[PDB]
Amino acid sequence: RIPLQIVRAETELSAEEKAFLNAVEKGDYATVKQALQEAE
Amino acid sequence: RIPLQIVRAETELSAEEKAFLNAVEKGDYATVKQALQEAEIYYNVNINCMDPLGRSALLIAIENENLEIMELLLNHSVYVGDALLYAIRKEVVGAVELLLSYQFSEFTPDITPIMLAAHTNNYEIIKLLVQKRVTIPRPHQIRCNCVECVSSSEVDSLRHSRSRLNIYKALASPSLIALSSEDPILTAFRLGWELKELSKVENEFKAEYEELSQQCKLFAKDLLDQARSSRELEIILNHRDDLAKLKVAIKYHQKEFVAQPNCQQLLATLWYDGFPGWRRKHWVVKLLTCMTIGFLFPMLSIAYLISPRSNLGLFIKKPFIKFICHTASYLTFLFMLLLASQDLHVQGPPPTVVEWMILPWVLGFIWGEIKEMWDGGFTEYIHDWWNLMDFAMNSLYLATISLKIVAYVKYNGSRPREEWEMWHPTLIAEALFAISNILSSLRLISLFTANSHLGPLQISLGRMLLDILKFLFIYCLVLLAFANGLNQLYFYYETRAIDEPNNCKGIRCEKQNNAFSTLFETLQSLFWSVFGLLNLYVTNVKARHEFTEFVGATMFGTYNVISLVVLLNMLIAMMNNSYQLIADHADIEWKFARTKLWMSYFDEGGTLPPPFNIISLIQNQHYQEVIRNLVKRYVAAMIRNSKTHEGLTEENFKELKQDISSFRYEVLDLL
Ligand SMILES: CC(C)CCC[C@@H](C)[C@H]1CC[C@H]2[C@@H]3CC=C4C[C@@H](OC(=O)CCC(=O)O)CC[C@]4(C)[C@H]3CC[C@]12C
Ligand SMILES: [Ca+2]
Ligand SMILES: [Zn+2]
Repeated sequence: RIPLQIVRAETELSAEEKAFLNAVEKGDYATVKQALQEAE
Repeated sequence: RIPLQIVRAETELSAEEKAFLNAVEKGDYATVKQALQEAEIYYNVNINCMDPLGRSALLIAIENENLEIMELLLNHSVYVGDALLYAIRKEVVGAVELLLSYQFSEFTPDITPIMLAAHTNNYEIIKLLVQKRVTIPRPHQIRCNCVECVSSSEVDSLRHSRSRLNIYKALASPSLIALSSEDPILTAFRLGWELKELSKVENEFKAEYEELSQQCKLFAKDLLDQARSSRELEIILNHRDDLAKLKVAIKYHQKEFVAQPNCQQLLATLWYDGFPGWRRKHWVVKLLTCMTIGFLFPMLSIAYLISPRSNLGLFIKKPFIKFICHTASYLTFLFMLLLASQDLHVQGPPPTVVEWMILPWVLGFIWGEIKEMWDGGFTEYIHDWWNLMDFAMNSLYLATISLKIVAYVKYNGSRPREEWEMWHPTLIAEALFAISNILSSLRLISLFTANSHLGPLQISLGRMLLDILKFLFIYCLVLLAFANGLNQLYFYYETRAIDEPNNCKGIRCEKQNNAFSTLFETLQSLFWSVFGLLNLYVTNVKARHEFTEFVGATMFGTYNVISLVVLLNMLIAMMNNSYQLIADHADIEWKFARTKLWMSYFDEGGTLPPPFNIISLIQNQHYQEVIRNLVKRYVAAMIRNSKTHEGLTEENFKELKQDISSFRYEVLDLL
């Protein structure tokens, strides 16, 4: 068997942070604006 | 009339059930949810049922990327099996993530999600699958003979071969090498070599292993292409576990990696070490500098012999100067061989002044060949394919020397050559010397590689000689056959040499005779018939056997028609077809061959041309950083190129149609 991993590891995103980028991808202006004013 | 029916009948769907699947197809969330909550109560609609075209509701939602109906069906606990693989092949990251978070199949049973992701070559999905600890089983050896492999071959050879092919297609994924690999370049090199070997072994599955090897080579080439500075280039080329990775690439025959423009530029600026501005010079001054260095090879050689630490001693250690010195020494050797042909009745004479000069270059050539043998080894020596004729030259020179010494010791007198023996040692020695002269003078074909306008031409000759070798078998079979027939007819009328007008027998006489009397002479005659040097009256006998004459003449005519009209034009057509297949990659192959010739001069061994040759974790860490930047750049570049190529099918149109229809039922519901 060959083990598989990430030999060049990077910094993963959190759940709310992935949700923010996914909201940017689908174009929900209300969710993106709400996330921005909540992050501020 | 032909009746039509369904010979392989299946289970039809009911009206409400077809309505449910049609509502799934148009994306009416309200209707689908209402049907689900009604089925939970009444048990009238089967949620896991099939369609006329092979799919179920979850499959339709996955292929239509409608994540909200897909998660509704997941929350209602529909059948799940192989829908994960369907989302993997569909390349929908939301479907993949949701099915990871939780009969008939068009996939083989060996298909694992990591393997199907590696087939799809989608970096995102492969990385999300690699985030979980997931394993691919190791393929065995190419020629493994263990009990498990022989049992799997005997039980079901189709599934065994499909499984091995499936494993190797999974492993040859550029994304799966970009991740999960300590050294992607070396991994691609070894994988390409292994896929080439499996292509050679598995005859039936040849093209797919060839294209996988080509894909690995292209991945390595593009990974080298993504470099953006000369330091990163030299860290890649100088990594070892100089130019260690370049030598590995040459060993694994990665012509695409070797023929990279940046690698060729670095090799060029190592090759022109002494001259920094050879790239921008005129033809006349280049020729003048080349002749100026070439006329000073003994001065540079004796400078190296006397004092290596000087302006002239280390001047020959530069690669271009070393190449010019070797070429000039070898050309002077050929000039002396030409001079050697310019009393002749002495039996076993002493060597003349020209042969006394030739002898140290002969010794130096033999010493250089055996030194290359002892230094490089065995496989590297036999792999070159020029060392075969080099060995032939050395053997013929040694035989000439031995026969000359034997003749000089055994014979003393001065007898004219008209009454010498036919197997005289002097005659044998001179024949061998002339053959070695021809071999020495055609050894110069190897120097066409270093030239810009002759290298691809030499590559084209080396690729069409294979088809000439293929044609030679058929031609020699025809030659042997017609020689046998003509012998069987004509060997009754063999005449002695005395009966001839000038006591000459054979096709090399003024009047050609006995062309088909013996098998050797028949082979010679039917060989010389190709070039027209065999006259027509060699098919004649002294007796009046006109039928015998006519059958012999039509045998000769049939041989001429088969050879000159059919076979020769076949050879012309074959090489013309073969040349077009080589003209595309001739540049890459020439650059690879010229790189090999350049690296042959980078070593300190073999510096002196004949006859003068007889007289450390920071490297790993820097390499890892450079490869990490290369992998990031390559993934970005192949994502951009995936978003620049055609890539679009009717999947996209039905995706937009699904979005429009789902929205349509949404606003018809809200209003
Ligand atoms: C074939 C006719 C003209 C009779 C002459 C025979 C030889 C005297 C010729 C034939 C092949 C020639 C060679 C063909 C190609 C080259 C490469 C050439 O190098 C380059 O192309 C320069 C650029 C570089 O090396 O980077 C140097 C001369 C040399 C060895 C030539 C030297 C002279 C040779 C041996
Ligand atoms: Ca050699
Ligand atoms: Zn095995």
